[PDB]
Amino acid sequence: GFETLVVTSEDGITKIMFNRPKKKNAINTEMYHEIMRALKAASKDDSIITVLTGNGDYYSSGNDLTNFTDIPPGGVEEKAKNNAVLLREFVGCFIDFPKPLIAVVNGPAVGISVTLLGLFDAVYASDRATFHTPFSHLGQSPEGCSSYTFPKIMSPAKATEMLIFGKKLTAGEACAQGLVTEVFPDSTFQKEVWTRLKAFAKLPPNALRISKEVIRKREREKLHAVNAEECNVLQGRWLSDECTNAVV
Amino acid sequence: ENLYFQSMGFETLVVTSEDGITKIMFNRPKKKNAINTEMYHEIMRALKAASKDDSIITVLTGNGDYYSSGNDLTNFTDIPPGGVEEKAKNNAVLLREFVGCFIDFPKPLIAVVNGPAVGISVTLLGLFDAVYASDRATFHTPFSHLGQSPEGCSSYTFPKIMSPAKATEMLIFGKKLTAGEACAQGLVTEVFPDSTFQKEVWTRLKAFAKLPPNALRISKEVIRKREREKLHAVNAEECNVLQGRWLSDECTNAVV
Amino acid sequence: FETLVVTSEDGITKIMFNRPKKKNAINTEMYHEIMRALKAASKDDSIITVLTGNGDYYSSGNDLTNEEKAKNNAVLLREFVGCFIDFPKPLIAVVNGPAVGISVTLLGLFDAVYASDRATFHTPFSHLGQSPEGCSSYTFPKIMSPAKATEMLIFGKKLTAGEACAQGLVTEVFPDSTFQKEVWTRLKAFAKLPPNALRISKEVIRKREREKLHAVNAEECNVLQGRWLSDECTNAVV
Ligand SMILES: [Cl-]
Ligand SMILES: [Cl-]
Ligand SMILES: [Cl-]
Repeated sequence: GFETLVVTSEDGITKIMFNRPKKKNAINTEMYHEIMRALKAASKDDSIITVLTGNGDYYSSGNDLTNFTDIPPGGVEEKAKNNAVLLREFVGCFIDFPKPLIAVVNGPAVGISVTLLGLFDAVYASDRATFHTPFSHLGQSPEGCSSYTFPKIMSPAKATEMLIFGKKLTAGEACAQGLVTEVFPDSTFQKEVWTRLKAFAKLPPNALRISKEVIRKREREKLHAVNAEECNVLQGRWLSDECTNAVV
Repeated sequence: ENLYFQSMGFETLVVTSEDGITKIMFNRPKKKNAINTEMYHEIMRALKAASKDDSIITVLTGNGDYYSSGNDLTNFTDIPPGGVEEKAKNNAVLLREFVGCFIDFPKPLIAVVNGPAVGISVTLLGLFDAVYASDRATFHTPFSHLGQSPEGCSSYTFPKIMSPAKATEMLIFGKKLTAGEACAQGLVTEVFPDSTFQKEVWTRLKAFAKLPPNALRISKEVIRKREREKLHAVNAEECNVLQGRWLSDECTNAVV
Repeated sequence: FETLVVTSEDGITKIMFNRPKKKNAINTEMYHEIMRALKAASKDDSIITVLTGNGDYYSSGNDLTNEEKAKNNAVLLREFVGCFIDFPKPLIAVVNGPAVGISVTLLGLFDAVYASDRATFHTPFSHLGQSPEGCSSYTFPKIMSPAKATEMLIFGKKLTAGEACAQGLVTEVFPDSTFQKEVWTRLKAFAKLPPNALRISKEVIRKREREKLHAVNAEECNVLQGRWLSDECTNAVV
């Protein structure tokens, strides 16, 4: 039983739903932990496929900034390391996920919830979805392996505008630039998507798991290495002059 | 060894060389150019020949309405005295050797896709230098439907070429693409209307052949050399995995 | 600067090719001046750095008014390219018009690239009996896809800005009349962003790739030095 997610599994599909609609599905410390437990569970269950999606109008507003409790006794420094270790571990869960992993993007997405899409196997989006990684505005560096994946996926010219200059994309833009697999009209979104997924689940289980493994195994060591770099850099930025300023 | 004069004769292929262009055509139109065991061998000999001849450029293309229906499933003779196990190793070794011929081909290599393409015939496009398609061409790699894993180096090339989000739908979930879709996703260089296809393409290729031969060969060599070791590794991994799949519960089932 | 105009304003260093009479062709001096200009912009107080051409042209590429000669040019080219590999701040191309040769290939190392609709991109190395450079042998296949990079690098096709944008070289295209306006507005905004964040973001993206790119550059230059001494290259130059 989870406090920030709703996890179901049926028809060979495990469905992980973000469930803090009141906060636009902001990811707080607890949800970081719960999403890992959930993914650990889905990796071992009898699902063919695993899906992430958001409850309500938002996919996710990304990392919850109420995580500025700042209360740890060891002040910013302890907090920054702890967050960095947590972030590393969290991203690693996506790098290692052995079964097909699919994002059903119901609405706007932000931050870590967008950068992790670079590690998904497919990504289906409503037309009222948008994609935004404004790390620079907050005096921060990129994460979720996006420093590596996004230039390869989008081309460097297009990735820059999004990661460095913090541009916001529409779903059509994100689909054209290779983040998003396909876009559907919002009124028919859920229907068209789940139909498609129900079909995919009827395909030969081990062929799907093994196909992905052949695609992903050789790249995981690189991605882990990117993740580690990204998180050390970020731990610095969190201690920074500019980051502190920028958050306001 | 394998020098030939104007044209080399084969049972499943037509191989000509003219205007500094060697042209390898699949010739089992009756079977939608399905690639049987013999054609695997013949395509290798043909490539070995084109690598050594005086062509500037090399082309693959199909005879008739199809580019290729991919691997011929009449290759379910199953007759080898050693059963499925011997058959599965033998096919793995062959596939490895075959794919490697594409990895190592030293001159510009171009696919002229006259019509539908399937399976190994599509995955190898990730190793071509250019790929020109008729609008009635389609591209399909349904390995999962057959309980199989990816090959042709597509496990590595297709995510880099198409982006993971787009490669997945084609390799894992077996979607079929139109030539417009394949062009947009980077597999295909360009699409032409079917009625003017042959004309526009061969004009373009006759021009390219007039370019400085060694510049072309060396340009490609600079682009390709550093990546061959990796591709050969991918190919080996893919074929070991596939050998397992061919022995599988699911694959056997899925084929029927 | 004899061949360039270098200004720095609003946290933006702007390096303009200035040989409009020669379609901004890049001669032996400009190679050196561009290096000094970058070394400067890397150290100054600009947030961003921009290249652009004066007049109608971005650059006609290496000025053909240019054994000892072939090694010297190889060493220079290697050193020049490296300056683009190593540039630590955001680096942006404002392509006012036609671009050619080295001036295009380097775009693979830029962070963003904005183009007027009367810009075109052309790398006809094969026509001149030459091999690729600017790290394009590595970057262009990855950016465009092998099937699209080949037609441009090996077969020397010329692209429109729309085509280049679709294939990933170019960030965006603007109508020529509004080009300068729209771009500089956009750049002025970017400059207002947190300076260190921007620098460090790029550093995280680029650092791990630099060693590779430098190796590519070296390999490209040794090959090219051979081509410069070639049967075919001499001929082709006519
Ligand atoms: Cl965190
Ligand atoms: Cl086979
Ligand atoms: Cl030079």
